[PDB]
Amino acid sequence: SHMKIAILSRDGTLYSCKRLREAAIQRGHLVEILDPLSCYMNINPAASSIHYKGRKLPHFDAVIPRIGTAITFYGTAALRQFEMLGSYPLNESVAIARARDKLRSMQLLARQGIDLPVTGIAHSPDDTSDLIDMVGGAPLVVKLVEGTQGIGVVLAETRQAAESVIDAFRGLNAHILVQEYIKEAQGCDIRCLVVGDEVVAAIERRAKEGDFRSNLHRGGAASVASITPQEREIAIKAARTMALDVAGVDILRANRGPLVMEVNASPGLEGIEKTTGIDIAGKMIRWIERHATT
Amino acid sequence: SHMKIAILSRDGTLYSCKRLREAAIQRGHLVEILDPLSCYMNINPAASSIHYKGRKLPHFDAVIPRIGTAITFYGTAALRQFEMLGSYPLNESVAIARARDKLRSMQLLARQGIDLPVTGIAHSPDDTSDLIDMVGGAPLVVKLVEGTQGIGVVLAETRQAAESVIDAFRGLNAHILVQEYIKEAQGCDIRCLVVGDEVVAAIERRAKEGDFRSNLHRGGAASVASITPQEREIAIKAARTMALDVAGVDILRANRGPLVMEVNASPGLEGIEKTTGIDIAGKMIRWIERHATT
Amino acid sequence: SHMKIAILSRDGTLYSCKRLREAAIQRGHLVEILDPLSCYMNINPAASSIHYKGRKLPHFDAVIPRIGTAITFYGTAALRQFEMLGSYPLNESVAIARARDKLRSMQLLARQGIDLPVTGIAHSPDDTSDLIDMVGGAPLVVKLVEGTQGIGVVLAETRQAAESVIDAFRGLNAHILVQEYIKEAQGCDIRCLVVGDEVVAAIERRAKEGDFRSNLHRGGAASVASITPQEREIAIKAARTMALDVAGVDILRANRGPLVMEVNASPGLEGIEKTTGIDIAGKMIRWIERHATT
Amino acid sequence: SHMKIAILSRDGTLYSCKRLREAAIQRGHLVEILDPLSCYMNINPAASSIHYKGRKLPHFDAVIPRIGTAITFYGTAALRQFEMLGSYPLNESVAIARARDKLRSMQLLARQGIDLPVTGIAHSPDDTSDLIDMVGGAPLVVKLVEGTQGIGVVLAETRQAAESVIDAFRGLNAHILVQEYIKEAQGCDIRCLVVGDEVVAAIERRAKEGDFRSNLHRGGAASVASITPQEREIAIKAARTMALDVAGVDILRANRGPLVMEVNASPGLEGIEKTTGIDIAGKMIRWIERHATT
Ligand SMILES: Nc1ncnc2c1ncn2[C@@H]1O[C@H](COP(=O)(O)OP(=O)(O)O)[C@@H](O)[C@H]1O
Ligand SMILES: Nc1ncnc2c1ncn2[C@@H]1O[C@H](COP(=O)(O)OP(=O)(O)O)[C@@H](O)[C@H]1O
Ligand SMILES: Nc1ncnc2c1ncn2[C@@H]1O[C@H](COP(=O)(O)OP(=O)(O)O)[C@@H](O)[C@H]1O
Ligand SMILES: Nc1ncnc2c1ncn2[C@@H]1O[C@H](COP(=O)(O)OP(=O)(O)O)[C@@H](O)[C@H]1O
Ligand SMILES: N[C@@H](CCC(=O)O)C(=O)O
Ligand SMILES: N[C@@H](CCC(=O)O)C(=O)O
Ligand SMILES: N[C@@H](CCC(=O)O)C(=O)O
Ligand SMILES: N[C@@H](CCC(=O)O)C(=O)O
Repeated sequence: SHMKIAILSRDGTLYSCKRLREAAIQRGHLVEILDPLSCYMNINPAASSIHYKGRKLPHFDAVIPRIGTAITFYGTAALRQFEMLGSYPLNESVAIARARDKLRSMQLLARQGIDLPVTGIAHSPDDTSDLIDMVGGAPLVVKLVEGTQGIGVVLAETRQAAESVIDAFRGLNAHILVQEYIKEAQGCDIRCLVVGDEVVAAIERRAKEGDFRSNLHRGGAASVASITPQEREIAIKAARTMALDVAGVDILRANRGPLVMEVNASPGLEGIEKTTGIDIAGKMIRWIERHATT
Repeated sequence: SHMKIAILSRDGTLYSCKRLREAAIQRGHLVEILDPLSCYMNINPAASSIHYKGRKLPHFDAVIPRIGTAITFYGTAALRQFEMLGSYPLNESVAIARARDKLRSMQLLARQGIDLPVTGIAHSPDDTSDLIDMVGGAPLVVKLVEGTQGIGVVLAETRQAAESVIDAFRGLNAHILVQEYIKEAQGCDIRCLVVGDEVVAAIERRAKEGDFRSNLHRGGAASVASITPQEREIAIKAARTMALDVAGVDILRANRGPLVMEVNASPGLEGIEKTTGIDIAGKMIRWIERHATT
Repeated sequence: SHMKIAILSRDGTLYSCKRLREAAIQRGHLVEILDPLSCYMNINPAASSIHYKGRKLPHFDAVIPRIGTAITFYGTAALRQFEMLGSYPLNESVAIARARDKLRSMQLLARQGIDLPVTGIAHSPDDTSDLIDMVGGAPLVVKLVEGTQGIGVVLAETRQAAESVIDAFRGLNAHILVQEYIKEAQGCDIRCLVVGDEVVAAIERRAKEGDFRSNLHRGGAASVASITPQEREIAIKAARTMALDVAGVDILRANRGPLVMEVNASPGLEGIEKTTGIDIAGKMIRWIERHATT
Repeated sequence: SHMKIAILSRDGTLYSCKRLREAAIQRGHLVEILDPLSCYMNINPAASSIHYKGRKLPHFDAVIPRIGTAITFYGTAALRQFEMLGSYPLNESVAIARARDKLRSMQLLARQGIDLPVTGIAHSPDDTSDLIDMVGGAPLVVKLVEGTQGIGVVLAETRQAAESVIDAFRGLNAHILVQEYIKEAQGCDIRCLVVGDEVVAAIERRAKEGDFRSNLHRGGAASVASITPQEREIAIKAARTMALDVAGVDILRANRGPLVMEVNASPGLEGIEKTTGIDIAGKMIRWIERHATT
C-alpha cells in the first residue's frame, strides 16, 4: 500500500499526533504534517506545485484536512489545491466550507428531512415578540454566531429573558443569531462520530449542575453511550447529506425522538477515544486506504 | 406578466432605485425592497414563511439579491429561503457565496481555462524570496484580503519592496494575501457587465496620474469602451463558469491578451449606466421575465 | 484678535461647519479644518512641525478637537502635538482620552461626589446572581461596551432577564459590561451642554412608545428644557471634574434627585442648536478668545 | 510585616508563580492571584468592596498588576478600585494605562529629553514621499500598531520598499503606524529591568541570521549584559518619566549613544531571571515592603 499522506492542521495535539501515529503503523504510510498557512502556491497556471518553507511538496496520495474554525477560507483554498493535484481528501473542500456555515447547514439538513429542534434564524429582527412566538418556545436557547463562529449560547427561561437577550444581540455588533427550543434531555447530548457509512464511536456529554450547556468542557463530563439503531441511522444520514467523509454529529434525546443539533467536519479525537477505547484515527486511515488511488 | 419581485439589499441607492423604477415601468411588476438583516424565519420546519417587521412576506415570483460584501453569510441564508419558497433569483445563493471568496473563484476560473494574470496565493509564507520568484514578477501587485474582503492593493516595484510588503502582512493580523504581476495597460481596465449570455454594457476605468489603482474612485475616471469580440466572449465565459446570472467582469489588456482580474456578483449600476446611457436595470428585469415562472 | 484656529475632525457636518462659520464671522479668525488621520509628524525631536498633505501646518493659536469615538488614540496623539506646539485646545488631550473610557470616568465622577445611578462593573463575573443582587435592581439596564465604545443597552425587567443577558455577554467576545438600575423618568433625560463654567444650552430627549432608550435617534424626540439651578450646578461640576472645556452632560431625573449618566467631550450641535435657537458654536469660539494667547 | 498581596493577572505562568513564591517566602506574606476579568464591583457608591466568584475580597495591603496588553481597559479599572480601597500598587493604573499607548509614551519620553531614535508618526499620510524624507531614513523600520497593540515591524531598505509598505498599511484597516531609522547595533538590543530607582537586571537580546527583529523569540537568543553607567541612568529616567515602579526599558546601542526604543509596565521575568540568575520577583516584593503601608 504505502501512501504519502499529508495532514493539514496547525499543530501537534492528540488528534494530529494519533494519525501520524496510526498512518505510520497501519500499512506503513509516510506522513507529513503541514500548516495550511505555510503553504503558498500559484492558483493560476492551473494546478502547479504547492510550496512550503522554500521547497516544493512531493505529491500526497491523500490529504487529511483538520482546518481551524478561523482559518477556513485559506485552509480550504490550500485543501482545494491538493485536490486539484490528485490528493484524495477525507472531507473535501466544498463540504468543509459549507459545514462551517451553521445556517446553510441547518437549512440543508432541514430540507433533506432530518429532524432538528424547531429553529429560528434572525439578525436584526425589528419585532422580537413575533420572533419568539414563531419558534413557539416560552423557554428557548439563543445562540449568538457572528459571521461563522459561535460566540455564545444562553437559556432564556421566560418571555422577557428571551426578549432582553434578542434586543441585546440585535445591536448588530453581534450579527447573525439562532433561536431554538430547550429540552427534556438534561444538559446531555449524544455525540456520534461517523467515518464513511458507519458510526465508529459515540459518547454521552453530560452538563454540570449549574445550568446546562454540556459542552466538551463548559463543565462537561464524558461517558460511553448506548446508541439506538434509529440514532445511528440519523447520524449517518446527516454526514451523507453534508457530504462529509468524517463527521461529528450531536444528537439531542427529545420525547419526539432524536434531533440533530450540530455537525462537525473536524471532530476532536481525545475525549471520544479515551472514553470508549476505540481506535478512531485508525478507522480514518483505513477509510483513506479503501478510497484513495495509488 | 405582473410579478411580485423582491429586492434584497440594505437601502435605496441608484442601483436599488433604478430597478424599483424599471420593474414598476416594465410589464408593471410589483416591487418590495427588503433588508436581508430584517428578515427572520424558521429554517427548520422546511421552507416556512419569511417574516419581516412583524408580518409574513407574501411570496415573490423573483428575488433580486444585492447583498453586501460584509453581510454575505446571513444575506445568502435569507436568499436561500426565498429560493426554497419558489422565488427565482438572479444570481443564486451558492453562486453568490462562492463569488465572495476571491481565492476559490480565481482557482475556479483558472481550472476552467480562463486566462488570468499569473497569481500566487499566500498567508504566512516562511520564505518570501521563494514566493516572489514563484509568480516571477520583479514588479508585482500584492493584494491584502483578510477573510473575504480586500483591504488593500499595492505595487511593489523592486524585489525589496515586494519583500518588505509581504513580511509586513505576514504578521497574520492581515491574514490571506495575493501576488500577481503588474501591467502594460496603464492603470486602465475594461469592466464588462454580463446579464445572462451577453455583455450588456462596458466601460474603461482609467487611473489618475499618481501611481495606478484605477478603482471606481481611487482617482478613477470612467469612459465608454470598445470591446473586442474576444474580450466579450471571455467576460461571458467567466460569468458562466461562476454560475452568475448578473456579473461584473474586470479585464486587463495585456500584450498576451485579455486577462480576467475580478468577477462581481453585485456590480454597481451608476457609473456604467451614466457613462454609456444603457438601461441595464431593465435588461435585468427583462432577464427575470424570461426565466422566472408565474 | 484674528486667530488661526484649526478644527481637528474628520469632515464637514453641521458642527464642524457651524464653527468654520462662527470663527470666520466672530472677530474674523482664520480657520482650517484638518483630518487628524492626515496629519503626520516627528514625535521625536521634541515638538517639530506637523505635516499635512505634503506641506507643513502654519501654527494655530488654537485647536478645536472633535475626535471620533474610534480614532481616539491617533486623534489625541495629533492633538497632543498641537498642544506641544503652543496651540490652545478646548478640551485637552489627556481629558479627552480619559473621557472615552466610560469606566474610568464613572469612577472619577463617583469619587468626586457626583450623584450617579447605582452602577456595577463586570466582564466575566462567574456568579451573575451575586452581581445582580449587588447593584440591587430587580429591573436594571445592562450596557455592553467592548474596549471603549458602547455597542448596546438593554432593559432587563426580571431577575431572569438580567441573568440571561449577563450570561450572554459573559462570553467575553462582548468584553466589559455595565449594570445600573432603571428609572421613574420615562425614557426622558436632560442633556446639558457646558462651555467653560456655565450651561450654555439644554434639551429634553424623549423616548418613543416602544420601550425606552431615548437616544438622539433611537426613536428620539427633542424639545427645549427647564433646568433647575441644582441640575445646572451638577452639569458644570461634572465637566470641571472631567477637566473638559466643552462637554455634553446627560442627566436623569430621579426621585432622589438629578443623576449624571454620561459625559461627552464632543457633543453634537445640530439637535441642541436647532431645538433652542442658541449660538453654541459661537460661545465656544468666544471661550477660545478668552483663553488662547496670541 | 505580613501583608495580604494580590496579584492581578490572568494565570499561573513563571512570573506570576515566581512571586506567589517570593511573597510567601519573603517576610511571609499572604498572596491571592486574581483574574481582573472575574472581579466585579460597584464603581458607584464610592469605593465599595470588590467581588470575586460570589464572595467579597478581603482587603489587600498591596496589588501587583500584571495586566494583559488586550485587557487594559477593564484591567486598570479593577486596578483602580483596589487603589481606591487602600491597596498600594506597583505601577499605578494611570501610569499603566498611558504606557500601553506607545504614541503618548514616545511623545512623553521625547518631551522629557530622553534620547530616542528619530521617529515619525502617521496613519493615512497622503504623501508618503514627504513622510519618508521627514525622519530622514533611506532605510527605516515601519511599525504597524492598530489602536494599542503592535501587529508588526518590518525593515524597509530602499525608498521604494518604505513606499510600498506605507501605502499598504495606509489602507486604514491597519490604522496608526510608526517610522524610525534602522541601526548599526545588529539585531541586538539591551533590555533593562527597573525596580524603583535602580536597574535590577539586564540582558542582551540578539537576533538570528535571517534579517533582524531580535524579539524575545522572533529568533531571539538571550545572554547576560554589560550596562554602562550612562545606559543605567537612562533606563531609570525613562521609568521615572513614565511613573512606573516596575518597568522594562529596551535600549539600542547607536553610535550617537544609547537610545530608548520601548518601555514596558509588565516585563516578563523568565528570560531575564534564568539568564542572569537574579531574584527579580524578590526585589519587587522588597519594593512593596518599603512603600506599602500596613
Ligand atoms: N436546543 C437545545 N436544547 C437543549 N439543550 C441545548 C440546545 N442547544 C444546545 N444545548 C446544550 O448546550 C450545549 C452547547 O450547544 P452548541 O454550542 O450549539 O453545540 P456544541 O455542543 O456542538 O458546541 C450543547 O451541548 C447542549 O447540551
Ligand atoms: N495584476 C495587475 N496589474 C496591473 N494593474 C492592476 C492589477 N491588479 C489590479 N490592478 C489595478 O488596481 C486596481 C485595483 O484592483 P482590485 O482591487 O483587485 O480590483 P477592483 O478594481 O475590482 O477593485 C484595478 O482597477 C487595476 O487597474
Ligand atoms: N440607568 C438608566 N435608567 C433609565 N434609563 C436609562 C438608564 N441608562 C440609560 N437609559 C436610557 O437609555 C438611553 C441610552 O443610554 P446611553 O447609551 O448610556 O447614553 P447616551 O444617551 O449618552 O447614548 C438614554 O438616553 C436613557 O434615556
Ligand atoms: N529603530 C530600530 N533600529 C534597529 N532595530 C530595531 C529598531 N526598532 C526595532 N528594532 C528591532 O526589532 C525588534 C522589534 O522591535 P519592537 O517590536 O518595537 O520592540 P520589542 O522588542 O519591545 O517588541 C527589536 O528587538 C529590535 O532589535
Ligand atoms: N441549504 C441548502 C443547500 C446549501 C448548498 O447546497 O450549499 C438546501 O436547502 O438544499
Ligand atoms: N475552484 C474550484 C471550484 C470551487 C467550487 O466548486 O466551489 C475548481 O477548481 O473547480
Ligand atoms: N477614576 C479615578 C481618576 C482617574 C484618573 O485620574 O485618570 C478616581 O477615582 O480619581
Ligand atoms: N506625551 C505628553 C504627556 C502625556 C500625558 O501626560 O499623559 C507630553 O509630552 O508631556
